[PDB]
Amino acid sequence: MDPDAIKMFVGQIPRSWSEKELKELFEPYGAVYQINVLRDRSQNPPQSKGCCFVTFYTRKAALEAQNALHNIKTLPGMHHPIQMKPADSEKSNAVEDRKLFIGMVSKKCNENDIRVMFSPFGQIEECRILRGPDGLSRGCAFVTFSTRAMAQNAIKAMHQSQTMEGCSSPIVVKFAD
DNA sequence: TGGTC
Ligand SMILES: [Mg+2]
Repeated sequence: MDPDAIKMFVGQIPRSWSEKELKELFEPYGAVYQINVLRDRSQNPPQSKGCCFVTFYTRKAALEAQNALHNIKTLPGMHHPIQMKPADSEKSNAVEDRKLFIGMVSKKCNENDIRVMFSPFGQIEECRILRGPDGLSRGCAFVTFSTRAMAQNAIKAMHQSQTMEGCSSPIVVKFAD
């Protein structure tokens, strides 16, 4: 398979189908490397959970199949069309693993001051000062970078690097809970 | 109030 191939998750497959029927469904869109039905072994006999993974050899074939099938094609006996999307095992750079909690921020700071402070470390895609139900700043912020490496460099360079106005302790910079 | 969506 190509180094950029995508394993795809496919839902709304008839439980009666196996890899044999799925091979006939998918191969017209491109060469298929692997098909695996997700199975339930909780009792005897085991059964299909009604979904599968398909890995095309090429990324282009995976994307064309997804474009052609997802919410388009209804398989026999089904009441809803195929759902098709990249498999969760393909996720690599999750937002939660590149989001920082910034603590001990001056209650005066706004999202723009934080961006100015953390911009040197990479592309910021989200920045929020945290506010309670009264609307008052809670003295902390969330900063999401585009990659985890950016977030880690910000931690090493900024954690306890200074104490802001009105704060009892130096700024805290850590991966968010 | 050292406060994590
Ligand atoms: Mg408090």
